[PDB]
Amino acid sequence: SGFRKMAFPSGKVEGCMVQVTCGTTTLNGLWLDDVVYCPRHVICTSEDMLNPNYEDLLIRKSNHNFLVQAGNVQLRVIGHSMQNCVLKLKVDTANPKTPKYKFVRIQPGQTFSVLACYNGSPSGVYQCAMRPNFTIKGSFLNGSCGSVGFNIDYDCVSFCYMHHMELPTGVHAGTDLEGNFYGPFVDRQTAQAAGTDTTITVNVLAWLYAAVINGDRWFLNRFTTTLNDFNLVAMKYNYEPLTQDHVDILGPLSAQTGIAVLDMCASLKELLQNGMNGRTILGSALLEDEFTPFDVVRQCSGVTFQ
Repeated sequence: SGFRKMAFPSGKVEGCMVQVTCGTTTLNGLWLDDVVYCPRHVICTSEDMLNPNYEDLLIRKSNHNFLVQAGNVQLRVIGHSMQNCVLKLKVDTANPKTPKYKFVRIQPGQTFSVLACYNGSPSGVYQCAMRPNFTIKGSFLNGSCGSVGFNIDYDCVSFCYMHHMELPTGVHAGTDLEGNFYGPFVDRQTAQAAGTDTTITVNVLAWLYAAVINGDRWFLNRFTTTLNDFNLVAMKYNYEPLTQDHVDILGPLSAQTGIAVLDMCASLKELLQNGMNGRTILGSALLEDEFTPFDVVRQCSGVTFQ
């Protein structure tokens, strides 16, 4: 028993991280088959970032202007193209450590593992949610761009995120592996607004279910409620509206605990209107929304990968 914020094992993605240098700009790339993927602002000087014309900046760059390094070994670049905000560098050598992989664009409120990397080398792994406002709350120092987000299913790595930037508020923005930003963000050094950071209601309920499973059920009250009455309270607390799709998704957690989804909603409502009175839930003093129902299930059934 016990319940923890848990990353996927990182081995399969470790084997894919390289360093990419163009001029005197360095960041991380992802090497899959005979293609290296990296943030296109590898071609920018600090001065360029204020108002870049990526198409014009790219014209001045040839294959040999891109230095891709995998350990002590230099990869030969035989082709380059921009796809949205990512650069694709074709190399003469397929990555021999290429795992089975997919590129997936995730939904607001889904979770993924980040392998934070510096100079093509892994520093650490942590679990993030794509926030409703399409930011993530990561740990990213200078050089961390091109670090990727992923999920694993048995032997298949689903890549969903590449890190491109920090907003003046110190949350994080980036792209899928087709180079499309999550949210309205652009790869330019101008002032950008995230929008209201709403809570992932379905994830909070999943996490309450996790607690009950782990004997932490002090917050269970005597009441029930209705979807519309719950949501009226949700909106007031910047909680995402709960829908029947979300109720459906919590079904297995409902089934296991014998606690109906709407009874848990009434517990949640009471927690919002009364706070925690200095108590904790799974060792937290606030409501956690970075666990999905799938996450909770996966943990409590001990799903494995290889």
